[PDB]
Amino acid sequence: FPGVWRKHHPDVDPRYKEWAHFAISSQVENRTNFDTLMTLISVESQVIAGVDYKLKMKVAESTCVIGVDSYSKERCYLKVNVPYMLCTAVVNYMPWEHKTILKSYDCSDRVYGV
Repeated sequence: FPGVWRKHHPDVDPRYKEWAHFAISSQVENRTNFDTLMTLISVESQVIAGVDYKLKMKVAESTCVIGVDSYSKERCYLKVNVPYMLCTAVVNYMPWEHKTILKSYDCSDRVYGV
């Protein structure tokens, strides 16, 4: 505000899920395993310098161990019956450099879906 977010269908662009995996996998603090994307719930965008994408997601623990496994969406699938958290990530994309940066990442408690 005065910015406006515009809603997008989460299947419009495969990049939205790539951006989700980028955001989730970048936040490694105090974890033994990477988190991964459970469900991309919604996507909103806003133009400033580049495009800001606000990604609301279910996030939960993957099978990939930090410092043993590199992160990839293909390798780092979900563990079974672990709780999820609701997370909102804001990623900025600069088309003119094909560059992606994480602006913010805010998560609920990791207590759901169990």
